[PDB]
Formats: sequence, C-alpha cells, structure tokens
Amino acid sequence: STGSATTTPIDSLDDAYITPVQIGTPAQTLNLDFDTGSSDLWVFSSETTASEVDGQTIYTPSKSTTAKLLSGATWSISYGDGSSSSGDVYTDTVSVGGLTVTGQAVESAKKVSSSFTEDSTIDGLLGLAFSTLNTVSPTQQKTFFDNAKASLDSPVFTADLGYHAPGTYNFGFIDTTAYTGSITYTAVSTKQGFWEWTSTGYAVGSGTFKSTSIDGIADTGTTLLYLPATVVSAYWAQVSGAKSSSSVGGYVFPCSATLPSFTFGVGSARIVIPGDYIDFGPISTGSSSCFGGIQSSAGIGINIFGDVALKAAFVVFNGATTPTLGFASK
Ligand code: NA
Repeated sequence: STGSATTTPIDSLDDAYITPVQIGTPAQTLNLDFDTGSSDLWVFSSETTASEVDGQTIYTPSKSTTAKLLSGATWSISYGDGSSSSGDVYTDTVSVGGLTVTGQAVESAKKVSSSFTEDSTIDGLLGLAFSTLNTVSPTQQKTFFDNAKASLDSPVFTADLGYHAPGTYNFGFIDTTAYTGSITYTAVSTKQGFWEWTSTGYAVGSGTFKSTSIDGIADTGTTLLYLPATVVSAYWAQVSGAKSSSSVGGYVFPCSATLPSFTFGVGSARIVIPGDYIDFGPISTGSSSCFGGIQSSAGIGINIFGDVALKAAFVVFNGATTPTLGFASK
C-alpha cells in the first residue's frame, strides 16, 4: 500500500504545516501537524476542556462506530517549545492520503496548553519519530508509520515541504519526479528516539564550506533551524545590523536586509537553503526588526533541522531495519 497527502502551511510564514487525516467511521477529518520529532497522535476532541478549544475541529469518539476506549491508558506530553497536552486514548481507523491503519491509538486531549488553544488551524499532532518516545501509559503505543510499515510497498515516508506553498507527505514510495539529482542517504541514530543524523558541515552564502560534524534531528514539527552558536554567529555576522536579542529571544535582523543562503552538508552532498527561507518577518506587527530562521540550539541540548532546513530538500525517512535519512535537492 501507499498513501499521499498534501501538507499546507498554516500561515504566511510557514510556521507549521497541516495535513488532513481521516479518523473514525464515518470519517472525521482533522488537520494534523505531522511531527517527525515526536511519537504521539493526539487530537482535539469532544473530551477537551471546553475553554481550551477555540476554533479547532474536534474528534468525537462516540460518533465513530470503530472507536474503542483503550481502557486505562493515559498520555501526557511536553514539547521543546514549552507546550503540552494530555488525555486518554481510543483506538480507531486512521487514514492519511488513502493509506489506512486499523487499531491506531488516537490520543484524545482532555487538556491542552495555551499555544495549542491559540492556534485554531492545528487540530492535533501526528508523531513520526520512533515509537520508543510515545507517551501512552501503561502500554506504549505505536506511531501511524510503525503500524502502517509492514503493509507499505517500501518501509519509508517522505517529507516534501513547500516554501510559502503546499507540499506532500508520501508513505510507502519515493516519488522520483519530486526531486532533482540523486538522494544522498546518511546514517541515523535512534538512541534518543529521533531521526538523528550528522551533517558534514555548512557554508554561509557564497562562502567556503566548513567541514564539521553537526549532530541533529530532522524535525518537521519545529519551524526553525537550530544549530550551534558558532555556526549561527557565523551566519548572522554576514547580515548588517543582525544581533541576538535576549528580549525577543533570538537573532533579529533589519527587515530591509537581503539574507544570504545557508548550505548544510549531507555526506558529500549539499542542501542550499535560500536566504528568503530564513526570513520570519517582523517580530511584532509593523516592526522593522525581523526574526531570523536560523537560531542557536545552545540550551536546547540538541541541534534541530526544522522546517527551514527540511523544506529546502526532499527528505526520505527510511524505516528499514536499520533506519536512514535521505536528502535530495528539488
Ligand atoms: Na516566534
């Protein structure tokens, strides 16, 4: 089997991407944030505290003839950005882009933190990191990909995120028309439950490539590119008037600037992030200070190849017995 779904930016900045997901029978379609940095499929629901719901579409298990309470199971998750959610668990039929899993754990939120409530466009998350991170207790649950894997034509999914445009998540096949050149594969460590890999270095603009190992995670659920402070300082030093602002919480730059590109290494290959991808716009409405898309990972404890990086590539998440990542230009 295969699945193919379009993923759409939630706003003009590509702050996140939503992908429609069919849950239950008859189908309830929710727009989920596919997150290769976590491993819980959780939704706004009929159980979510009413004051914590503001415009999201909810999953109502009592209206699904295939929903079953997973008795005793609870979940609770906290994300890198400080957001959180928790609740109880159903199993139900879940389909993405024509690919169907029966018996998927659908984590129904009883509580969500303010950032989720405030984002009317995201009805929940669909985690695509390794199932060892799933928070369900006392019986950990599998991701949608891990449940689909054995049925897929190839044990892979691909992320093809757009810049200010829709893109695609494919399950079970490589679309050879979706990228240029060849896919370069690179080793993955699953020891922290992430799609963790080692970039071979970087360049800033037309600058020389610096060969250096940068361990980090391929995380579709993180907006920005978070890299070591040395790398980030080297990038923003090339932008007149850029500075790290403790008050704003990262590097800002004059909105009048033209940003340089950023290149990262994948083995001997190179992925080029155009400068425009690194512009996250005014820090507040009407400000001439703009927020940078490349930020320090110092204090986060891991480097994160978030959407700013991934949307410059066609990315293969190879879930073979020994997982690997692939990157192609596009
Ligand atoms: Na922000």
